[PDB]
Amino acid sequence: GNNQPPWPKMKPSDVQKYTKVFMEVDSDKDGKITGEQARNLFLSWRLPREVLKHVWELSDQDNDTMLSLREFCISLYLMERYREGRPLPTALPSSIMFDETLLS
Ligand SMILES: [Ca+2]
Repeated sequence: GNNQPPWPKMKPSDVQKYTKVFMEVDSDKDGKITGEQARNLFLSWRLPREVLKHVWELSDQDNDTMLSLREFCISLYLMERYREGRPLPTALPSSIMFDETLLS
């Protein structure tokens, strides 16, 4: 059901490590990155198109074409976890998104 295996959530240190990268990917300096920006970033990690869309699905909550700062941190989190061998959720855990690190 809504119970899913929990994850060690993003730390301020994780969010910060992602945020620096965000500045590098956000070429429009809008506070969001574009689909192209995001894909190219993830493609540099040699991620599959399947993972690419899946990470997007988990990250882009507000269903907009762009990955926002929070979402981006989520994306990279999922991506790092993916490379660690941990499978990508069918639904991004609420404890990850509603975590204080993404709130602050
Ligand atoms: Ca978004």
